[PDB]
Amino acid sequence: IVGGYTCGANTVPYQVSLNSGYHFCGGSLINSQWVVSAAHCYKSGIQVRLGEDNINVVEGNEQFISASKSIVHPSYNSNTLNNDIMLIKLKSAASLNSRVASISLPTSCASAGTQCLISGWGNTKSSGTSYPDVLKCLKAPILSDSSCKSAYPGQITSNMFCAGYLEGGKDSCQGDSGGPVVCSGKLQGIVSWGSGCAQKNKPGVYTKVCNYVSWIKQTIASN
Ligand SMILES: N=C(N)Nc1ccc(O)c(/C=N/CC/N=C/c2cc(NC(=N)N)ccc2O)c1
Ligand SMILES: [Ca+2]
Ligand SMILES: [Cu+2]
Repeated sequence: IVGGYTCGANTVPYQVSLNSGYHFCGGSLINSQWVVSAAHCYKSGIQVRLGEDNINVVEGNEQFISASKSIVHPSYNSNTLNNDIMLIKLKSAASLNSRVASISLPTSCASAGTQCLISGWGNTKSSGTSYPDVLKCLKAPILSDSSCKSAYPGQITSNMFCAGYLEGGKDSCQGDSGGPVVCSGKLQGIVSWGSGCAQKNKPGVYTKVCNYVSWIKQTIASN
């Protein structure tokens, strides 16, 4: 997260860190046994880490649970990143409490202008590199589809939306990948892609979660 702020320990209870010996992606807990992330975050041997703030220090509220199965969206295209969403099932159900909680799925899509909360342990520099140990937060508005498409001609599909600032300076970045974009207590987006970080006229692009609720629910009900 570039140009954001320190969230505060466990203030984003649904935020998870996907670990394969090191943090490599964010994720969102949607129930005691499932996590939603980006398909481009796929890899084997994933351990889901819940209740995390400083990912390099055991602070007392963590729950480390290995993933038993990963399900990449049936239509995920790694070249265009269309349908950049993946479900991860935990080998054991997480113990839900005030610091480890699930985030609700949307009942309807959000609109341009809606203020949302984006979070993650990704790079904090627009130029250069610096990874934080504690969770970072950024409040940002969803941008109109027209402005998004104008920012990225020929690349924005109906399963994507832009959020952030066209002026730059505040955006998601490498490491935040797969993380949440929550608006009014609902998971509306997943950190998917962009061009560089916090660059002018290059806002972050996110997977439009509302288009996948049917698939998520049906998949969870049978796995
Ligand atoms: N675990 C692997 N080895 N795979 C892996 C997993 C996740 C990964 O992301 C990558 C690799 N990522 C390359 C860089 N992605 C930047 C990026 C930018 C933004 N936003 C922006 N405002 N530009 C959002 C998301 C992003 O990923 C490789
Ligand atoms: Ca920790
Ligand atoms: Cu990436």
